Amino acid sequence: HLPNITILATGGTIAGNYTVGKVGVENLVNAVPQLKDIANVKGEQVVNIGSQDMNDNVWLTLAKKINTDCDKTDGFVITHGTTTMEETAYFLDLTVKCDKPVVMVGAMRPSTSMSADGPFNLYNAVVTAADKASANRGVLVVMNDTVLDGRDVTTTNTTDVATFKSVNYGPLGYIHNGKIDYQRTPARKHTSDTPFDVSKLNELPKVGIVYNYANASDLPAKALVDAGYDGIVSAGVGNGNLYKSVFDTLATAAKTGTAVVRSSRVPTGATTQDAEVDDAKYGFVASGTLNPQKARVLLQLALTQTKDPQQIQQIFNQY
Amino acid sequence: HLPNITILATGGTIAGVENLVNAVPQLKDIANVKGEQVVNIGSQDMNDNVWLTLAKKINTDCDKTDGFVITHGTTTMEETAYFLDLTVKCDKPVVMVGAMRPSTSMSADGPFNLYNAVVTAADKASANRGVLVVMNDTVLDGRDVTTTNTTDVATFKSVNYGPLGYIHNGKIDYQRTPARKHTSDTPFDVSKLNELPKVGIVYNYANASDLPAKALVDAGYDGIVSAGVGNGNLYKSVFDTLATAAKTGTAVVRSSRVPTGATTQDAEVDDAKYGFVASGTLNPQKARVLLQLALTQTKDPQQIQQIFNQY
Amino acid sequence: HLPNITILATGGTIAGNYTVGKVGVENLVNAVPQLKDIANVKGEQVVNIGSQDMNDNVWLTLAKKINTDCDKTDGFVITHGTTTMEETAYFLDLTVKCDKPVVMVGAMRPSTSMSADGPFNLYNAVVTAADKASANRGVLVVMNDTVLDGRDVTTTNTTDVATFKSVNYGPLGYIHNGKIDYQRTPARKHTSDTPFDVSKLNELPKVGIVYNYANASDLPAKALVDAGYDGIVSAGVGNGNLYKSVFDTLATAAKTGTAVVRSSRVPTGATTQDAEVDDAKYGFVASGTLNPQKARVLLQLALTQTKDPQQIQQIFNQY
Amino acid sequence: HLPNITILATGGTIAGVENLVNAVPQLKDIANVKGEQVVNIGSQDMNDNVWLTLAKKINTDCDKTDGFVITHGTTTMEETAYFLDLTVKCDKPVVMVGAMRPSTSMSADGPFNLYNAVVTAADKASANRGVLVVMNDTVLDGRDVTTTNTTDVATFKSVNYGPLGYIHNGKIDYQRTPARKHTSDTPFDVSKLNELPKVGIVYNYANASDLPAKALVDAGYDGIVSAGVGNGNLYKSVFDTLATAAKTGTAVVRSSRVPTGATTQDAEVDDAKYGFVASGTLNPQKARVLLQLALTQTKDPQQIQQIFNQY
Repeated sequence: HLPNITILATGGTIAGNYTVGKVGVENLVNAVPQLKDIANVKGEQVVNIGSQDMNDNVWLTLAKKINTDCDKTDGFVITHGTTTMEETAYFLDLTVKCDKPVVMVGAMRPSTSMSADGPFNLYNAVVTAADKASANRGVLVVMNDTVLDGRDVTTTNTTDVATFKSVNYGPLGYIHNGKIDYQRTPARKHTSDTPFDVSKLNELPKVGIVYNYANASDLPAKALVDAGYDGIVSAGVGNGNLYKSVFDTLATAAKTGTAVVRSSRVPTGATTQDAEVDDAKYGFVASGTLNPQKARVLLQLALTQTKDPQQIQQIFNQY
Repeated sequence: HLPNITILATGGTIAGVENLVNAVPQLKDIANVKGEQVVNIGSQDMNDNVWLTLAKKINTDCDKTDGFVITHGTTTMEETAYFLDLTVKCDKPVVMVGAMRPSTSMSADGPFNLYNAVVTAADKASANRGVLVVMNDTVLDGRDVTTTNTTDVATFKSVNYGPLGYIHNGKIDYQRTPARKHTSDTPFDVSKLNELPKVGIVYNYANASDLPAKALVDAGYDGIVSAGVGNGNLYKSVFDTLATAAKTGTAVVRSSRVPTGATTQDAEVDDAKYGFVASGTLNPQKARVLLQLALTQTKDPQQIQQIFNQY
Repeated sequence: HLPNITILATGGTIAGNYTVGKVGVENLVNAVPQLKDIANVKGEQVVNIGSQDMNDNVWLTLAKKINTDCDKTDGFVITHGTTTMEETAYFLDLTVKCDKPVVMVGAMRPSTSMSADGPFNLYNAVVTAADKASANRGVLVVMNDTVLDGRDVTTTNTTDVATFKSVNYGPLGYIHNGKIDYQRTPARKHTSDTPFDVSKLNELPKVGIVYNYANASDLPAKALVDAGYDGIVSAGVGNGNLYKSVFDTLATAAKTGTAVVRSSRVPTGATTQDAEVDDAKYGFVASGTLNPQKARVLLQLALTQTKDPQQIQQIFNQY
Repeated sequence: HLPNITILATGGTIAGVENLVNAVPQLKDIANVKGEQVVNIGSQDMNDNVWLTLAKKINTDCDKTDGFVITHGTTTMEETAYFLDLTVKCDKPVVMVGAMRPSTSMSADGPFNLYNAVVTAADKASANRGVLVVMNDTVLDGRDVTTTNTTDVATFKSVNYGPLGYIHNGKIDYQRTPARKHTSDTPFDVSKLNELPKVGIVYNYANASDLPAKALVDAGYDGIVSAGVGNGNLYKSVFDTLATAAKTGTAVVRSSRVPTGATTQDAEVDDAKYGFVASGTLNPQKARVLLQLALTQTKDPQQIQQIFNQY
């Protein structure tokens, strides 16, 4: 008996003698007949968008579908574009309550290009979803023969088939000849150990990201404050620092109850609480190792529970 | 005889500026150091005014010294290094240096960094390489150098093309030099400018608001740099507002939030259809430097894209 | 009350108004008076050698001393040269039975040089040895503000103060302002979960390393076989491959009961069992992620339990 | 008209050699490919005889083609690339390529690697850079290129000085070129040699046996490369036996088992007192290439160390 694995597709096909149908995920399965060696695969095309256009409603749709269909399968593989996979994967790492593996996969080369990375990445996502040892590690990304945790994983290069890395705390396991040697699991709470429950949510709190650089304008921060955003994530310089005019808009905003999270445009290392910035004085939250797009994911979900900066900081210390 | 080395400080000391030879006595063995305090700001508050001051200062003082060492906070040091890399016309060593640890803290990195930066500014071999950043025993070009970690002393890396040379026992083995045109091979001349074109940066992510991009278009900004997803792609509502900016007087440069790799021309977005420029390896803060200086010379996106291809 | 931390020194001082004494470790403590903020520190100079001359008898001395003095302290810091720290740290990761933290520290710059990395590295090793959360993670290396596991940790650069990295599975935690956020623990068995017991050993089985390259001579492998070595670790090309003449000497040797372990001169990734080499046919063992110097450490200890290639392979899969 | 490109295979096919244009039809759009099978060996069995054959072949055939692509197994590709980098005197592109995945395996990397290698061999811009290795969309110099992972398609990296250019949509943006002397700027001429000096490699570690080093001294080897601990240091009993070799007719090069960084002269070991040469950034297998070729010209350790300083 092989395990039953569902593939939920969000866009185009990452692999491509069969008749091509109307349905992307049906073509993908025919493209990779070796999947029959390892799994009973059923595909469902949940949505069809470019990853660059990923959004809150696809996240709510995905988490509810995994949580509803948990008992009907032994594991899930999600096909997803590479551009925002690290954001979906963390959203699902916080909101999926299903105890069986959830594995995200993508591809850096077109399925029709020479040396397409899609086929074998899918094969490896299936292996990983089928492995009993994959369970209870949170939501995973499988890319380039490597199992990565949904919180740490990020894209490091604009084109490399090896771009996906857990830049801070390393990967969970490597995949050789259909076998995984797992040597790590994320300590941070995930999945059924988080308080986040998206089951009845129709929308997510509005959270925007502003960038910090030399001579930064305050107009982007001002624009999000004027629209009454619930929160704002600062892509800070070095250890979460802010240009003067940006600092002063987000300081005012935190005083009117905007949640403000200091992250960093620097690609590795933590933005650490009251180091460079008196977070205590301003009502701000330090993101830790979460990059700006990841700190947005957690801040949205934090604002479903609480508006309190001190409560939001303890969430940023435990998830 | 030892080289004459001018230390320009931009903020706090990294070991004030007239005391650095006492603070690092070993400087006395490799150069005649003079110190000037050009400005005093935290690097997180770095601005066009400081850049304009630093370039005019070096360009004017080229004849008075054999080499410059600029002390600078780490947060925006990669921005200032590229601005000077394009605007400096002195072909003596200009070496930027800072410290990841406070001067008064245990195992402070500033003293040896300063020492190594003076070594680099005193080396003949350093001439004609462009503006350099010396951190953690390494010589890096101003175009490719960026900080990779929020706290690590080893943060500064040329993440796409690698370093120019490693420094060992006060000696540099240089094995590389930037091909991109720099200093006196660029047409950017800032001698008479008192302001720089307005260029802002917007972030791409899931469900990104168009409100930042729009805020910059309503302000009449001269340029907008997109920190795109993957290879310079744009969230739908962000793309819509930048497609309108680029037809309306706003040069639009696609860069990436991805910390390594080029945003390539016509690959992910039809740049020709939209009037957009691809940044290549320039991350967004670096793309902002080159876009400001391009817009002192041209608002034509075909000519801005030629500049993005040569510097 | 501050914790009681013992520093065991093996060589010179990594930090240096006090009178300098005869005893290296007494000078080190006076060099770093801030240690009094975090610990009651007692130093013992166990041996005084250069790390390049590290050897089996210092390993047996260190493991027995930690195991004997476990109840007398709350944690151990070992000062050690950088050149072979990654070998000592794994030997001690397999043989220490003490349940309190054991932390190795070193320095890439002379204590007398500008910007000496020693002082603050020692401070951080002490922090890490004093942290209750450090317990049950195996033997650790603390370098450049980073807690690394004794199995994965290796030196990556001949001079960089940041050289120490867990190249395959990432670090265990980062150290900011005297506080560690631990996000990983090694899955591989260590310390009190290994069967290795050095308590009554006077010596270790003889295990040598040979290098593989183009046109490699067999004379180094032959030389270890003639001296009757218990085992030989191959520093293989790519995935553990061997030059012809080296292959043929180690094949013969495994047939006369030499244990042969295929590692790789490649600095990251596993040498994987029957991939490139028919380990089954030759009686050879694949090292996994263990580099040649680390595979030597485990192979020595494997040969205290067993000479059987299949038993040695299961040890290489679990430690 | 398209460039004439000669593919020299050294073993199995990476997509036989006359069929590669059918196996990767898209080659037809960028070059006129001819294929020759020079040798057939696994790269783990690479030897001096193969090296001598490859150098003589390229040097002789320089006038018959516009560019060479050498297909080679990954295990020792960094050794062959540096040997040719020092011995080739053709100043047309010589590009080495291989594959981390079998030709018949899923998502095989060989076809695109081959395609990219031909792009690199066809590019004018590639000339005068030395012998190159193209893997995973990247152009790397033969001196610094090494494999960093036992299985990763992205394994090949210039780990000290970085790549020369990235390949995008069949186009190379070159931003770097090796300063170390290569090809027709080296004095190494292998046209008349039928063997190479005997150089062996020994490993340093805790409690290292002197028996390997001694085995090579008793065989009368011309050279021994130490893979040292840290910055080229030697285990006591290894040091003793190499101190005796260097006074007895055995050139001794200190390198490191550490996968990045230079072994620096006179830093950790008194090289002058002992007759030793420091390898710099050359890892031990690379140091072995340069030591063999140094010993075709000189057994003087002061002159061998000058060679280790220029190539």
